[PDB]
Amino acid sequence: NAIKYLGQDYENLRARCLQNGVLFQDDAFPPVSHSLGFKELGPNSSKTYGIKWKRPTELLSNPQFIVDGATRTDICQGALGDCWLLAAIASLTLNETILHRVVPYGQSFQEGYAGIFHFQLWQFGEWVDVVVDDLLPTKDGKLVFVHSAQGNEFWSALLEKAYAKVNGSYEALSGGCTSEAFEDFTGGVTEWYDLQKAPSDLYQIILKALERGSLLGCSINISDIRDLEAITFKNLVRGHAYSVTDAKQVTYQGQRVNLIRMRNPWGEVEWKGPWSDNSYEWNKVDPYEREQLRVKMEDGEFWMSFRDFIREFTKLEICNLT
Ligand SMILES: *[C@H](C(=O)OCC)[C@@H](O)C(=O)N[C@@H](CC=C)C(=O)N[C@@H](CCCNC(=N)N)C(=O)N[C@@H](Cc1c[nH]c2ccccc12)C(N)=O
Ligand SMILES: [Ca+2]
Ligand SMILES: [Ca+2]
Repeated sequence: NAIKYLGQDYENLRARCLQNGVLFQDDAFPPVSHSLGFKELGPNSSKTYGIKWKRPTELLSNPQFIVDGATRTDICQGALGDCWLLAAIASLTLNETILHRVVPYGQSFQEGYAGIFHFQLWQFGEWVDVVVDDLLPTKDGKLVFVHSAQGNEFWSALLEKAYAKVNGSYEALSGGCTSEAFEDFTGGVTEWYDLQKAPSDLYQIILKALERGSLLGCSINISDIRDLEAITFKNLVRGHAYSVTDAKQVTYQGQRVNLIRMRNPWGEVEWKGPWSDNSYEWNKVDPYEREQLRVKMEDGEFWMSFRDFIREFTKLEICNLT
């Protein structure tokens, strides 16, 4: 059994709120500016000024904790520099077992609802249960930070809030290391690869990692400072964490081509080179591979050849589960 962060007891708090006819408000991470941040999201900042804390049950008639699965499309970054955390959550969803350790089953906005949710994280050398109230930062009725493509879905928003909580505030999340998020979801072992020095068996390493349900993400280090833009010529975002979500081989004009699939945690802004959703390359693979693999959609997720991936990106991080 997970130990209670700060002694806060999810089921006890929930049953007591329901008995008392109230919705939970979290003393440990209250719905006030200090839970947003301290500087950029401080009490005297532009960003903070627009923000009102509202429950999904105040936003919508039918809020849902999970809709059509807890899946990577549910992870669409908002106005916070927490790409590294969101990339890890999207990777997490590909491993159903570790997903539902972090995201306990049986949580909802209907029967037993008392405005409190909980998540489990690997923190302080312990698996910890973390509670949150479901007050969320909103502006003009819309979530400011993470949201799902499914606008009535709230699990990822609540998980991001619980992760903010353990780190002190949402602002505390602005900038970080994907592998740090991977570890907090697994207690696993992280390693990283310098892609300009990729071992010759790197594609097999990625294949095996994905098969065992390890978490993988990737990034392009901005080397000069940002002095060729943040967005590259072929629509990649530098210094930005992407989730690695698949690796598959296609037969391209009778020749095997190793592909890798990645996802921008923005849920949009995709690679425009070979194997991108609209690329010609797909005209030349057999129709069955093309239909299994290519999804023509602005969803943040796209394919690159492994060759192009290693030239464009600089760093792969892999968290292996023990
Ligand atoms: C995530 C993102 O939201 O993209 C925007 C939509 C992205 O900003 C991000 O966090 N990227 C990180 C890795 C993902 C690929 C990344 O490249 N760097 C952060 C981790 C480095 C941690 N610091 C360290 N090891 N010393 C990062 O940028 N961290 C901070 C940078 C920083 C450090 N000191 C600073 C002083 C002044 C200004 C910035 C400073 C940060 N807070 O951004
Ligand atoms: Ca979903
Ligand atoms: Ca796409």
